[PDB]
Amino acid sequence: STGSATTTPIDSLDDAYITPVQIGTPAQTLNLDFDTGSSDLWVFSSETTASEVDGQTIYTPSKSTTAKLLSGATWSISYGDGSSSSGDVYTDTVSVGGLTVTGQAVESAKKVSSSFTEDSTIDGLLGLAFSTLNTVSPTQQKTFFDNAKASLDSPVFTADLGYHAPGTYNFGFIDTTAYTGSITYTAVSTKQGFWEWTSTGYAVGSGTFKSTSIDGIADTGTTLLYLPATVVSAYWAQVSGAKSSSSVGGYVFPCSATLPSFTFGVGSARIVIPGDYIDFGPISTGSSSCFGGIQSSAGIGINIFGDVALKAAFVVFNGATTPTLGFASK
Repeated sequence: STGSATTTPIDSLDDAYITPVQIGTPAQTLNLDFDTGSSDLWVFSSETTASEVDGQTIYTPSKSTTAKLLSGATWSISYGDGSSSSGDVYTDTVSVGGLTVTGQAVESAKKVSSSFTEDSTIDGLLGLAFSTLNTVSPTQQKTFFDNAKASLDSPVFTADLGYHAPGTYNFGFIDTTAYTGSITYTAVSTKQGFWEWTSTGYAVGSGTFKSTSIDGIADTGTTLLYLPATVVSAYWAQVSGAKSSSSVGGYVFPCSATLPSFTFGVGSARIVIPGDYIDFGPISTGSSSCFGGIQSSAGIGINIFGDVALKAAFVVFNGATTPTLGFASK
């Protein structure tokens, strides 16, 4: 089997992407944030504290003839950005772009933190990291991909995120029309439960490539590109007037600037992030100070190849017995 679904930016900055997901019988369609950095499929629901729901579409398990309470199971997750959610668990039928999993754990939120409430466009998350990170207790549950894998034509999914435009998540096949050149594959460590890999280096604008190993995670659920302070300083040094602002929470730059590109290495291959992908707009409405899309990972504890990086590539998440990651230009 295969599946193919369009993923759409939630706003004009590509702060996140939503993908429609069918849950239950009859189908209840929710727009979920596909997140290769976590491993829980959780949704706003009829059980979510009413004051914490503000415009989201909810899953109502009592209206699904295939929903079953997973007795005794609870979940609770906290994300790198400080947001969180928790609740109980149902199993139900879940379909993405024509690909159906029966008995998928659907984690129903009883509580969500303010950042979730305040984002009306995201109805929940669909985790695509390794199932070892799933938070369901006392019996850990499998991700949608893990459940689907054996049925897929090939045990893979691909992320093709757009810049200020829709893109695609495919399951079970590689669309050879969706990229240019070849896909370069690179080793993955699953030791921390992430799609963790090592970039071979970087360049800033038309500058020379610096060969250096940068371990980090391919994370569709993180907006920005978080890299070591040395790398980030080298980038922003090429933007007149750019500076790190403790008050704002990272590098800012004059909105009048033209940003240089940023290149990262995948083996001997190179992925070029155009300068415009690195612009996240005014820090507050009407400001001429703009927020940068490349930020330091110092104090995160890990480097994160988030959407800023991934949307410059066609990315293969290869869930073979030994997982690997592939990157192609597009």
